[PDB]
Amino acid sequence: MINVSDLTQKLPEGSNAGVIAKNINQNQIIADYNGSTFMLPASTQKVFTAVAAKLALGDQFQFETALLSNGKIQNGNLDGNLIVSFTGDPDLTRGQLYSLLAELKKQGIKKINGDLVLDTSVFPPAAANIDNNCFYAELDANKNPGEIVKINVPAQFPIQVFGQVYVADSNEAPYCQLDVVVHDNNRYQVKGCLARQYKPFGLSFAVQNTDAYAAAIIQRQLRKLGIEFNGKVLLPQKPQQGQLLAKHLSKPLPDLLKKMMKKSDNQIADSLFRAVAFNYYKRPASFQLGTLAVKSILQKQGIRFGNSILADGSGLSRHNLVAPKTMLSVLEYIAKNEDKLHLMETFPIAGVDGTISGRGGLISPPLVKNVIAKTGSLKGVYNLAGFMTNARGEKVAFVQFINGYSTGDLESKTKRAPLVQFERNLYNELYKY
Amino acid sequence: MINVSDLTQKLPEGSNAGVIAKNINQNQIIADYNGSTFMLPASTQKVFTAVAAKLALGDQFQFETALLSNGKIQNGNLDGNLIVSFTGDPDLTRGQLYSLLAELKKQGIKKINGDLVLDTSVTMCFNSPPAAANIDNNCFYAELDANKNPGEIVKINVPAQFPIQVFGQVYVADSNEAPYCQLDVVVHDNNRYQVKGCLARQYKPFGLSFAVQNTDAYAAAIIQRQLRKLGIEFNGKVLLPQKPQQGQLLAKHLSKPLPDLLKKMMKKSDNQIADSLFRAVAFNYYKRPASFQLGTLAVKSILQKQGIRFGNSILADGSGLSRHNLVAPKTMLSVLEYIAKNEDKLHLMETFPIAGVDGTISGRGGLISPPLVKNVIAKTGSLKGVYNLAGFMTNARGEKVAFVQFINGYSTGDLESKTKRAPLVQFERNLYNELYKY
Ligand SMILES: *C(=O)[C@@H](NC(=O)[C@H](NN1CCN(CC)C(=O)C1=O)c1ccccc1)[C@@H]1N[C@@H](C(=O)O)C(C)(C)S1
Ligand SMILES: *C(=O)[C@@H](NC(=O)[C@H](NN1CCN(CC)C(=O)C1=O)c1ccccc1)[C@@H]1N[C@@H](C(=O)O)C(C)(C)S1
Repeated sequence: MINVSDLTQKLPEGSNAGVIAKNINQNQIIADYNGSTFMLPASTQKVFTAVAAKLALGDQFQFETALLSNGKIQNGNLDGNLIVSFTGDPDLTRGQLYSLLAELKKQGIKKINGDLVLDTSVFPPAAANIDNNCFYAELDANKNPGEIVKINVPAQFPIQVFGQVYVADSNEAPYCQLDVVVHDNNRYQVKGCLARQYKPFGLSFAVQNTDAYAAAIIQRQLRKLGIEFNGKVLLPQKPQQGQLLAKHLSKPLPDLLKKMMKKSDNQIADSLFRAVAFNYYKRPASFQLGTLAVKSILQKQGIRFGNSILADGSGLSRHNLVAPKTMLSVLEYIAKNEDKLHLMETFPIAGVDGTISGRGGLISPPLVKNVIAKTGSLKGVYNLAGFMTNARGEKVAFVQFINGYSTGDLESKTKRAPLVQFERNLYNELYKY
Repeated sequence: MINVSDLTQKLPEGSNAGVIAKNINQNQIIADYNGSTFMLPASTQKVFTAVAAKLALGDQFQFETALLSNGKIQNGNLDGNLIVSFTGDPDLTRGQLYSLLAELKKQGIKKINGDLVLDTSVTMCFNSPPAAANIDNNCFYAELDANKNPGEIVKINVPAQFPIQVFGQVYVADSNEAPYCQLDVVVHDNNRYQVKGCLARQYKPFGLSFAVQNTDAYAAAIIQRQLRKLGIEFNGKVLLPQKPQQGQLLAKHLSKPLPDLLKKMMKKSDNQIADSLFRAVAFNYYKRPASFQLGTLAVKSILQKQGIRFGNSILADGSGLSRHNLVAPKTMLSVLEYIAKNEDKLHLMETFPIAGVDGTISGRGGLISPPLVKNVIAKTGSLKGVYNLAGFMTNARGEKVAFVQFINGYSTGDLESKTKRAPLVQFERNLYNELYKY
């Protein structure tokens, strides 16, 4: 075997690596180092969600956002509620929702009579995603040290940002972060400080109450369209029986999976995860339901998980526990079954695209243009799961998990130079073996 | 050295161990297995906090909770504001807040003219905001009656002494629907809790333990209930200014002093005490409102001047709850030695739990038999997947052994099953026997 222990010698002190590689042609493990330890997979977890979506959902699957009602359309009139059905489209734009609201005119509706009803069916992303569910505020931090920073909320966001962030007397642009606590109805409170800065800038934020964010946005929207709504907003817990008035469809599975994999989009992963459960189980979907359904389905294919912990679709969670060799095994299922699944194309490509176009240790020959890999990142965690071709035109699957990687403070993640030297030498050896 | 690697074959497949042990008497490391891998320490991290506290706080430290006023006591009235000062006391009870306020009566006060001003400076109940204002651990009990037929709505019972509101519409699910239920708790503003989902029919009373989210509101409402029951009149505003508040000291509650606080934190692993002390340490050492990041810098720095070297450890908290903690066993070991070497001045040895006698190891299966029982002392750490010990024992030749044991990655089941400890019990029984006999 390759000598991995030699390589980890220059990863920072105290880190741990889990590395394993199999030459698919020769049917032979050619590297195997802590191959069996459970570690944090981070975004390499999406490999599993990919394969599970393929199997349980299929290529024709699409996310559906839908307008409905039981009311009789009268003259301009809608004599019932407007139920708006959200099913976790991770892709939905403000743009597209508006367009869906438009089908209400073309059908003659001037005035909606009853209430606005919002329907959900999953139990960072939710039923109602709009524009990646996030926003920004405008900070002006060109003030005196010790003096309040001016903050604005673009008018297009139904958000409050209160609290008060003073300027950092550089006597302390060390002892300083920015505390953000959320309150009922997307009211965000801010505290602490920043360092003096000349230009104006943007702080991005996740939307916490997405239900409410989406009912607010919809109401701006019926107004801009001249549809008179005067009712309440109901957020029932049950599916809402109504009559299909109109619908909006996401791009389909292969594009969704292409974006997830190449780019490492968490929301696609974690909505797909849950969509997988909703379909396998035919009922509202938790993350737990998602674990059950994704293990069960990969298990019908002969993937053995042991006591692996698969806590989400994207691998963000610090409770995920899986061993290289189980990741390794899912890859080989991918290669073997490529003819049918077409998952090989989704992996980013070294020095060419997705999350590893510029990846330091991969952008020379013979790895540039050769090594494809789903990457994974957290603070202290740098992973690669994927494939390459060696000196004989042979195929090689691998899995590199690195955890507890640490060289610096809360003030910043320090140098990646050991990572880059590690991966370089690592993949060079796999090539050459 | 001990072949720890063979003992690990007894742990569940997947798990990782870090083990290191020094025989202090000889100055010999006698086990060194991943001695240098950073791992999750869990509650053993209160070992760092305990030493930093002895050194910066000192044995005469007490937390203060205090009444102050700018007013004057005249003719039956405090003419001015009631200031109530909270500084993180994690043991404060409703009852002691009560007597503290009753000192107001005793002092002539049957009505206050000004407002109530609170002053600061820093789902379930194990984590719990160790906040400036703690009352009854910031923790309350609801009771769910789900002894009812499939279909029915679960009765929620809040005891009346809690100023909170639990609400919602949980229903009882038939045993078909039953395994698919989620019960959850959505936290709304000003201590209002919404519980949704269902559970299976239940045949005892189901309890919820909630952590209070808005501790400042919580305390203010309580203080008002207590002024009313005391027959002190008050009609003013409840103000929460964020800066320290001036006033003449009218009265002051003091907690038990540090040795008690430490004995309880070490023996029983109290998270609140650890996270409270972690911050008092910052306040006192830097003299400034204190946060977790300040706690981190101060503990690191206090220990550093004593010779402890942290390298790139991450100490995210005083209690070790956080899963961002990273520290290498060998680093834990040097604190242990430092603790055994300066025992004459620190007296931390007696705070350690005692195999089969007390604390969180009085019933620890891998330690219940001789020669470990009454010999091994050790701080435990536990989280889902983590099972650690940090302590000392006397070996067969009667010399002192200091050890550290980190186990992470421990999984024997579905993510919400009762973990099986039999592998753990085995591995510990064997490891400690090796350290004893070595
Ligand atoms: C998968 O590994 C993804 N990584 C991240 O999302 C990671 N995100 N985090 C880490 C910390 N937390 C805790 C609350 C987050 O909010 C959070 O979302 C992250 C994000 C930015 C920079 C570093 C790490 C995705 N995959 C990664 C990859 O390497 O493929 C990214 C960087 C593309 S994100
Ligand atoms: C230190 O290790 C302490 N462990 C825990 O509190 C621990 N886990 N918790 C409580 C806090 N949260 C907040 C989200 C958790 O999710 C969580 O894991 C715990 C609590 C109860 C049961 C098991 C683990 C204390 N030390 C432990 C020890 O072994 O000495 C305990 C179990 C005595 S608690």
